Amino acid sequence: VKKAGPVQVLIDHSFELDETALNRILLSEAVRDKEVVAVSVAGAFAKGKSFLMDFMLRYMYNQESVDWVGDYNEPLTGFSWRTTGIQIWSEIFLINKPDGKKVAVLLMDTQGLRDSATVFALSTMISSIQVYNLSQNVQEDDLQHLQLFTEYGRLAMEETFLKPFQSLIFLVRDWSFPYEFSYGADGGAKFLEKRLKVSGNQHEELQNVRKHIHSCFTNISCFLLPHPGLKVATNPNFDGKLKEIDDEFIKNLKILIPWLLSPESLDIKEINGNKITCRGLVEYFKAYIKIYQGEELPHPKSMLQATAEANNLAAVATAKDTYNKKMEEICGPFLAPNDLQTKHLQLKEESVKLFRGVKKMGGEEFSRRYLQQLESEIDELYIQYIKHNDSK
Ligand SMILES: Nc1nc2c(ncn2[C@@H]2O[C@H](COP(=O)(O)OP(=O)(O)O)[C@@H](O)[C@H]2O)c(=O)[nH]1
Ligand SMILES: [Mg+2]
Repeated sequence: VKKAGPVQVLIDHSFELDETALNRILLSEAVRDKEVVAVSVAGAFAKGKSFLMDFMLRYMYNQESVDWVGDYNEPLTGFSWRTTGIQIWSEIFLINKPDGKKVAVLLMDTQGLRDSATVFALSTMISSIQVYNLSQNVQEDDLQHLQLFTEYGRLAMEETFLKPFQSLIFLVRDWSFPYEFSYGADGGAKFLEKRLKVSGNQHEELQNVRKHIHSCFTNISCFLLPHPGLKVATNPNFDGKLKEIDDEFIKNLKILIPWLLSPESLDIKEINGNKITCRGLVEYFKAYIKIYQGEELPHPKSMLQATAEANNLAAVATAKDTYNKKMEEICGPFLAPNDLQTKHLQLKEESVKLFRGVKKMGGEEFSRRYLQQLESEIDELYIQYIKHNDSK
Protein backbone atom coordinates (compact mmCIF):
# COMPACT_ATOMS: atom_id res chain seq x y z
CA VAL A 1 0.00 0.00 0.00
CA LYS A 2 0.98 3.64 -0.61
CA LYS A 3 0.41 5.96 2.33
CA ALA A 4 1.57 9.44 3.22
CA GLY A 5 3.85 9.66 6.24
CA PRO A 6 6.85 11.48 7.69
CA VAL A 7 10.10 11.19 5.70
CA GLN A 8 13.57 11.93 7.13
CA VAL A 9 15.28 14.27 4.64
CA LEU A 10 18.06 15.62 6.88
CA ILE A 11 20.18 13.49 9.19
CA ASP A 12 30.19 12.88 13.73
CA HIS A 13 28.05 16.06 13.86
CA SER A 14 28.02 16.11 10.05
CA PHE A 15 24.66 16.58 8.33
CA GLU A 16 23.54 14.61 5.27
CA LEU A 17 20.77 15.42 2.82
CA ASP A 18 18.70 12.46 1.56
CA GLU A 19 18.47 13.65 -2.03
CA THR A 20 16.56 10.66 -3.39
CA ALA A 21 13.87 10.98 -0.70
CA LEU A 22 13.69 14.74 -1.29
CA ASN A 23 13.42 14.35 -5.07
CA ARG A 24 10.83 11.58 -4.70
CA ILE A 25 8.61 13.91 -2.69
CA LEU A 26 9.15 17.31 -4.37
CA LEU A 27 9.89 16.30 -8.01
CA SER A 28 6.75 14.19 -8.54
CA GLU A 29 4.85 15.17 -11.66
CA ALA A 30 1.84 16.40 -9.66
CA VAL A 31 3.77 19.04 -7.68
CA ARG A 32 7.16 19.72 -9.30
CA ASP A 33 6.02 22.88 -11.13
CA LYS A 34 3.65 24.15 -8.43
CA GLU A 35 4.60 27.21 -6.40
CA VAL A 36 5.38 26.03 -2.87
CA VAL A 37 4.48 27.09 0.68
CA ALA A 38 7.17 25.63 2.97
CA VAL A 39 5.79 25.35 6.52
CA SER A 40 8.21 24.64 9.38
CA VAL A 41 7.75 24.19 13.13
CA ALA A 42 11.05 24.61 14.99
CA GLY A 43 12.41 25.24 18.48
CA ALA A 44 13.53 23.36 21.56
CA PHE A 45 12.86 19.64 22.00
CA ALA A 46 9.83 18.17 23.80
CA LYS A 47 7.78 21.37 23.58
CA GLY A 48 4.95 19.95 21.47
CA LYS A 49 6.10 20.61 17.88
CA SER A 50 5.02 17.25 16.44
CA PHE A 51 1.79 17.36 18.48
CA LEU A 52 0.94 20.73 16.87
CA MET A 53 1.94 19.51 13.44
CA ASP A 54 -0.37 16.53 13.73
CA PHE A 55 -3.32 18.88 14.26
CA MET A 56 -2.08 20.88 11.26
CA LEU A 57 -2.31 17.62 9.30
CA ARG A 58 -5.96 17.22 10.33
CA TYR A 59 -6.70 20.67 8.95
CA MET A 60 -4.79 20.19 5.69
CA TYR A 61 -6.74 16.96 5.02
CA ASN A 62 -10.15 18.63 5.60
CA GLN A 63 -9.72 22.42 5.30
CA GLU A 64 -13.34 22.94 4.25
CA SER A 65 -14.93 20.94 7.09
CA VAL A 66 -16.13 23.00 10.07
CA ASP A 67 -15.24 19.90 12.13
CA TRP A 68 -11.68 19.41 10.81
CA VAL A 69 -10.23 19.29 14.33
CA GLY A 70 -11.47 15.74 14.52
CA ASP A 71 -13.69 13.35 16.39
CA TYR A 72 -13.08 13.84 20.11
CA ASN A 73 -12.32 10.11 20.59
CA GLU A 74 -9.99 10.06 17.53
CA PRO A 75 -6.32 9.39 18.42
CA LEU A 76 -3.63 11.79 17.23
CA THR A 77 -1.38 10.49 14.43
CA GLY A 78 1.19 11.65 11.90
CA PHE A 79 4.62 12.85 12.95
CA SER A 80 5.78 10.87 15.97
CA TRP A 81 4.98 12.81 19.16
CA ARG A 82 5.19 10.16 21.98
CA THR A 83 16.66 12.49 17.20
CA THR A 84 17.99 15.58 15.44
CA GLY A 85 17.03 16.34 11.84
CA ILE A 86 14.16 17.38 9.58
CA GLN A 87 11.16 15.28 8.52
CA ILE A 88 8.71 16.28 5.81
CA TRP A 89 5.21 14.94 5.25
CA SER A 90 5.17 12.92 2.04
CA GLU A 91 1.78 14.32 0.89
CA ILE A 92 2.58 17.70 -0.68
CA PHE A 93 -0.90 19.22 -0.34
CA LEU A 94 -2.31 21.03 -3.37
CA ILE A 95 -4.57 23.78 -2.04
CA ASN A 96 -6.70 26.16 -4.11
CA LYS A 97 -5.75 29.73 -3.41
CA PRO A 98 -8.47 32.37 -3.91
CA ASP A 99 -6.64 33.81 -6.94
CA GLY A 100 -7.03 30.61 -8.99
CA LYS A 101 -3.63 29.17 -8.10
CA LYS A 102 -3.07 25.61 -6.99
CA VAL A 103 -0.19 25.92 -4.48
CA ALA A 104 1.81 23.06 -3.02
CA VAL A 105 2.06 22.98 0.79
CA LEU A 106 5.10 21.29 2.33
CA LEU A 107 5.16 20.50 6.07
CA MET A 108 8.53 20.12 7.84
CA ASP A 109 9.01 18.93 11.42
CA THR A 110 12.33 20.34 12.63
CA GLN A 111 13.76 18.50 15.64
CA GLY A 112 16.95 19.54 17.44
CA LEU A 113 23.66 22.17 20.62
CA ARG A 114 25.37 23.31 17.43
CA ASP A 115 23.34 20.52 15.82
CA SER A 116 20.03 22.07 16.86
CA ALA A 117 21.27 25.53 15.77
CA THR A 118 22.14 24.09 12.36
CA VAL A 119 18.73 22.43 12.02
CA PHE A 120 17.02 25.68 13.09
CA ALA A 121 18.92 27.80 10.57
CA LEU A 122 18.45 25.31 7.73
CA SER A 123 14.68 25.08 8.30
CA THR A 124 14.39 28.89 8.48
CA MET A 125 16.31 29.44 5.24
CA ILE A 126 14.05 26.86 3.49
CA SER A 127 10.73 27.89 5.03
CA SER A 128 8.26 30.52 3.91
CA ILE A 129 6.34 30.04 7.22
CA GLN A 130 8.42 29.36 10.34
CA VAL A 131 6.54 28.61 13.57
CA TYR A 132 9.06 29.37 16.31
CA ASN A 133 7.76 27.12 19.12
CA LEU A 134 8.54 28.49 22.60
CA SER A 135 7.57 27.46 26.13
CA GLN A 136 5.80 29.81 28.57
CA ASN A 137 7.76 32.95 27.72
CA VAL A 138 10.06 34.59 25.19
CA GLN A 139 13.51 35.07 26.61
CA GLU A 140 16.65 36.84 25.49
CA ASP A 141 18.38 33.63 24.38
CA ASP A 142 15.35 32.95 22.15
CA LEU A 143 15.82 36.30 20.37
CA GLN A 144 19.52 35.71 20.08
CA HIS A 145 18.99 32.69 17.95
CA LEU A 146 17.66 34.98 15.20
CA GLN A 147 20.72 37.25 15.07
CA LEU A 148 22.37 35.40 12.20
CA PHE A 149 19.22 35.77 10.11
CA THR A 150 19.21 39.55 10.70
CA GLU A 151 22.88 39.88 9.73
CA TYR A 152 22.24 37.71 6.68
CA GLY A 153 19.25 39.94 5.95
CA ARG A 154 21.36 43.08 6.19
CA LEU A 155 23.81 41.87 3.54
CA ALA A 156 20.98 40.57 1.36
CA MET A 157 19.24 43.98 1.36
CA GLU A 158 22.29 46.13 0.71
CA GLU A 159 20.94 46.87 -2.79
CA THR A 160 17.19 46.07 -2.75
CA PHE A 161 14.10 46.69 -0.65
CA LEU A 162 13.02 43.04 -1.07
CA LYS A 163 13.04 41.10 2.15
CA PRO A 164 14.80 37.72 2.22
CA PHE A 165 12.32 36.10 4.65
CA GLN A 166 8.56 35.82 4.70
CA SER A 167 6.61 34.79 7.82
CA LEU A 168 8.05 34.18 11.27
CA ILE A 169 5.61 33.29 14.06
CA PHE A 170 6.50 33.32 17.74
CA LEU A 171 4.19 30.63 19.12
CA VAL A 172 4.34 30.73 22.92
CA ARG A 173 3.04 27.47 24.42
CA ASP A 174 1.65 27.29 28.00
CA TRP A 175 1.27 31.07 28.16
CA SER A 176 1.62 32.51 31.67
CA PHE A 177 0.16 36.04 31.46
CA PRO A 178 -3.39 35.79 30.06
CA TYR A 179 -4.73 38.89 31.81
CA GLU A 180 -2.54 41.52 30.20
CA PHE A 181 -1.77 39.48 27.05
CA SER A 182 -4.78 37.44 25.98
CA TYR A 183 -4.48 34.04 24.35
CA GLY A 184 -4.50 34.30 20.57
CA ALA A 185 -2.93 36.55 17.97
CA ASP A 186 -3.93 39.98 19.30
CA GLY A 187 -2.48 39.39 22.77
CA GLY A 188 0.50 37.82 21.06
CA ALA A 189 1.01 40.94 18.94
CA LYS A 190 0.70 43.06 22.06
CA PHE A 191 3.32 40.97 23.89
CA LEU A 192 5.77 40.71 20.97
CA GLU A 193 5.76 44.48 20.43
CA LYS A 194 6.67 44.99 24.08
CA ARG A 195 9.29 42.24 24.04
CA LEU A 196 10.83 43.56 20.78
CA LYS A 197 11.03 47.17 22.05
CA VAL A 198 14.60 48.47 22.11
CA SER A 199 15.87 49.10 25.65
CA GLY A 200 19.18 50.47 26.90
CA ASN A 201 19.38 47.60 29.41
CA GLN A 202 19.82 44.85 26.78
CA HIS A 203 23.18 43.58 25.50
CA GLU A 204 24.26 45.42 22.34
CA GLU A 205 23.99 42.35 20.08
CA LEU A 206 20.39 41.85 21.25
CA GLN A 207 19.48 45.47 20.63
CA ASN A 208 20.68 44.73 17.08
CA VAL A 209 18.20 41.92 16.38
CA ARG A 210 15.43 44.12 17.80
CA LYS A 211 16.41 47.09 15.63
CA HIS A 212 16.65 45.00 12.46
CA ILE A 213 14.38 41.93 12.63
CA HIS A 214 11.32 43.65 11.12
CA SER A 215 13.33 44.88 8.12
CA CYS A 216 14.35 41.25 7.26
CA PHE A 217 10.97 39.47 7.55
CA THR A 218 7.83 40.31 5.60
CA ASN A 219 5.59 39.37 8.53
CA ILE A 220 6.42 38.88 12.22
CA SER A 221 3.60 37.77 14.48
CA CYS A 222 3.00 36.08 17.80
CA PHE A 223 0.30 33.73 19.08
CA LEU A 224 -0.18 32.80 22.73
CA LEU A 225 -1.51 29.31 23.44
CA PRO A 226 -2.86 28.08 26.80
CA HIS A 227 -1.61 25.04 28.66
CA PRO A 228 -3.26 21.91 27.17
CA GLY A 229 -4.33 20.51 30.56
CA LEU A 230 -2.92 17.96 32.92
CA LYS A 231 -3.55 14.87 30.77
CA VAL A 232 -1.73 16.29 27.73
CA ALA A 233 1.11 17.32 30.02
CA THR A 234 1.67 14.31 32.29
CA ASN A 235 -0.16 11.15 31.27
CA PRO A 236 1.59 8.27 29.46
CA ASN A 237 -1.70 6.59 28.47
CA PHE A 238 -2.75 9.80 26.65
CA ASP A 239 -3.15 9.21 22.90
CA GLY A 240 -4.11 12.73 21.76
CA LYS A 241 -7.90 12.41 21.92
CA LEU A 242 -9.49 15.86 22.06
CA LYS A 243 -11.79 14.80 24.89
CA GLU A 244 -8.67 14.58 27.11
CA ILE A 245 -7.44 18.06 26.06
CA ASP A 246 -8.31 21.31 27.88
CA ASP A 247 -11.19 23.04 26.12
CA GLU A 248 -9.62 26.51 26.18
CA PHE A 249 -6.57 24.99 24.46
CA ILE A 250 -8.84 23.43 21.80
CA LYS A 251 -10.66 26.71 21.15
CA ASN A 252 -7.42 28.62 20.58
CA LEU A 253 -5.88 25.72 18.63
CA LYS A 254 -8.87 25.91 16.23
CA ILE A 255 -8.08 29.60 15.64
CA LEU A 256 -4.30 29.12 15.33
CA ILE A 257 -4.20 26.50 12.60
CA PRO A 258 -6.34 28.21 9.90
CA TRP A 259 -4.65 31.45 10.98
CA LEU A 260 -1.40 29.82 9.76
CA LEU A 261 -2.62 27.52 7.00
CA SER A 262 -5.95 28.69 5.47
CA PRO A 263 -5.84 29.38 1.70
CA GLU A 264 -5.70 33.15 2.33
CA SER A 265 -2.84 32.53 4.82
CA LEU A 266 -0.55 30.34 2.71
CA ASP A 267 2.55 32.44 2.00
CA ILE A 268 4.31 31.28 -1.16
CA LYS A 269 8.09 31.01 -0.85
CA GLU A 270 9.75 33.77 -2.87
CA ILE A 271 13.38 34.88 -3.19
CA ASN A 272 14.61 38.10 -4.79
CA GLY A 273 11.08 38.67 -6.09
CA ASN A 274 10.57 35.28 -7.81
CA LYS A 275 8.16 32.66 -6.49
CA ILE A 276 9.74 29.25 -5.83
CA THR A 277 8.36 25.93 -7.10
CA CYS A 278 8.81 22.47 -5.54
CA ARG A 279 11.38 21.75 -8.26
CA GLY A 280 13.20 24.95 -7.30
CA LEU A 281 12.95 24.39 -3.56
CA VAL A 282 15.11 21.27 -3.93
CA GLU A 283 17.90 23.58 -5.15
CA TYR A 284 17.73 25.60 -1.93
CA PHE A 285 18.01 22.37 0.09
CA LYS A 286 21.09 21.34 -1.88
CA ALA A 287 22.81 24.74 -1.74
CA TYR A 288 22.20 25.32 1.97
CA ILE A 289 23.30 21.82 2.98
CA LYS A 290 26.77 22.64 1.61
CA ILE A 291 27.48 25.48 4.06
CA TYR A 292 26.12 23.63 7.12
CA GLN A 293 29.00 21.15 7.42
CA GLY A 294 31.65 23.26 9.15
CA GLU A 295 32.93 23.81 12.66
CA GLU A 296 30.41 26.55 13.50
CA LEU A 297 27.47 28.06 11.62
CA PRO A 298 28.25 29.74 8.29
CA HIS A 299 28.91 33.46 8.06
CA PRO A 300 26.32 35.74 6.41
CA LYS A 301 28.38 36.05 3.22
CA SER A 302 28.46 32.27 2.98
CA MET A 303 24.68 32.09 3.41
CA LEU A 304 24.14 34.79 0.77
CA GLN A 305 26.38 32.94 -1.68
CA ALA A 306 24.31 29.78 -1.14
CA THR A 307 21.06 31.64 -1.84
CA ALA A 308 22.58 33.06 -5.05
CA GLU A 309 23.71 29.59 -6.12
CA ALA A 310 20.26 28.07 -5.46
CA ASN A 311 18.62 31.06 -7.13
CA ASN A 312 20.61 30.49 -10.33
CA LEU A 313 20.23 26.71 -10.32
CA ALA A 314 16.47 26.96 -9.82
CA ALA A 315 16.48 29.13 -12.96
CA VAL A 316 18.45 26.44 -14.80
CA ALA A 317 15.99 23.77 -13.64
CA THR A 318 12.97 25.78 -14.85
CA ALA A 319 14.43 26.60 -18.28
CA LYS A 320 15.64 23.03 -18.79
CA ASP A 321 12.23 21.56 -17.90
CA THR A 322 10.57 24.05 -20.27
CA TYR A 323 12.81 22.91 -23.12
CA ASN A 324 12.35 19.29 -22.04
CA LYS A 325 8.52 19.36 -21.92
CA LYS A 326 8.21 20.87 -25.40
CA MET A 327 10.87 18.62 -26.91
CA GLU A 328 8.97 15.53 -25.75
CA GLU A 329 5.83 16.88 -27.45
CA ILE A 330 7.75 16.58 -30.75
CA CYS A 331 9.85 13.49 -30.10
CA GLY A 332 7.64 11.26 -27.92
CA PRO A 333 6.00 9.83 -35.04
CA PHE A 334 9.39 10.50 -36.68
CA LEU A 335 10.93 13.90 -37.45
CA ALA A 336 13.36 14.36 -40.33
CA PRO A 337 16.90 14.95 -38.98
CA ASN A 338 17.36 18.61 -39.95
CA ASP A 339 13.76 19.34 -38.93
CA LEU A 340 14.45 18.02 -35.44
CA GLN A 341 17.50 20.31 -35.19
CA THR A 342 15.74 23.51 -36.29
CA LYS A 343 13.13 22.76 -33.62
CA HIS A 344 15.84 21.90 -31.10
CA LEU A 345 17.77 25.09 -31.78
CA GLN A 346 14.56 27.15 -31.69
CA LEU A 347 13.57 25.54 -28.38
CA LYS A 348 17.01 25.71 -26.76
CA GLU A 349 17.31 29.43 -27.50
CA GLU A 350 13.86 29.98 -25.97
CA SER A 351 15.01 28.34 -22.74
CA VAL A 352 18.21 30.39 -22.92
CA LYS A 353 16.11 33.56 -23.26
CA LEU A 354 13.92 32.40 -20.38
CA PHE A 355 16.97 31.80 -18.17
CA ARG A 356 18.44 35.21 -19.03
CA GLY A 357 15.12 36.94 -18.33
CA VAL A 358 15.01 35.68 -14.72
CA LYS A 359 16.14 38.16 -12.07
CA LYS A 360 19.05 36.12 -10.69
CA MET A 361 21.41 36.90 -7.82
CA GLY A 362 25.18 37.13 -7.91
CA GLY A 363 25.80 39.24 -11.01
CA GLU A 364 26.38 38.53 -14.69
CA GLU A 365 29.69 36.66 -14.35
CA PHE A 366 28.31 34.49 -11.57
CA SER A 367 25.28 33.57 -13.68
CA ARG A 368 27.20 32.95 -16.91
CA ARG A 369 28.53 29.77 -15.30
CA TYR A 370 24.94 28.60 -14.83
CA LEU A 371 23.89 29.65 -18.34
CA GLN A 372 26.57 27.30 -19.60
CA GLN A 373 25.46 24.52 -17.25
CA LEU A 374 21.94 24.93 -18.69
CA GLU A 375 23.12 24.74 -22.31
CA SER A 376 25.20 21.65 -21.58
CA GLU A 377 22.25 19.88 -19.93
CA ILE A 378 20.04 20.83 -22.89
CA ASP A 379 22.62 19.47 -25.37
CA GLU A 380 22.63 16.23 -23.36
CA LEU A 381 18.84 15.94 -23.63
CA TYR A 382 19.01 16.68 -27.37
CA ILE A 383 21.66 14.05 -28.10
CA GLN A 384 19.42 11.43 -26.54
CA TYR A 385 16.32 12.68 -28.38
CA ILE A 386 18.11 11.95 -31.65
CA LYS A 387 18.89 8.37 -30.61
CA HIS A 388 15.23 7.78 -29.74
CA ASN A 389 14.13 9.50 -32.94
CA ASP A 390 16.54 7.37 -34.98
CA SER A 391 14.92 4.24 -33.52
CA LYS A 392 11.71 5.29 -35.29
N1 LIG B 1 3.30 21.31 28.66
C1 LIG B 1 2.85 21.08 27.40
N2 LIG B 1 3.01 19.84 26.87
C2 LIG B 1 2.58 19.56 25.61
C3 LIG B 1 1.92 20.61 24.81
N3 LIG B 1 1.59 20.05 23.61
C4 LIG B 1 2.02 18.76 23.65
N4 LIG B 1 2.59 18.47 24.84
C5 LIG B 1 3.19 17.18 25.26
O1 LIG B 1 4.60 17.18 25.01
C6 LIG B 1 5.04 15.83 24.86
C7 LIG B 1 6.03 15.71 23.69
O2 LIG B 1 5.58 16.51 22.59
P1 LIG B 1 6.27 16.53 21.11
O3 LIG B 1 5.21 16.88 20.09
O4 LIG B 1 7.02 15.26 20.76
O5 LIG B 1 7.28 17.78 21.26
P2 LIG B 1 8.46 18.04 20.24
O6 LIG B 1 9.71 17.28 20.62
O7 LIG B 1 8.78 19.52 20.27
O8 LIG B 1 8.05 17.62 18.84
C8 LIG B 1 3.77 15.01 24.67
O9 LIG B 1 3.45 14.36 25.90
C9 LIG B 1 2.67 16.02 24.44
O10 LIG B 1 1.41 15.55 24.92
C10 LIG B 1 1.78 21.94 25.45
O11 LIG B 1 1.23 22.88 24.83
N5 LIG B 1 2.25 22.08 26.71
MG1 LIG C 1 9.69 17.37 16.49
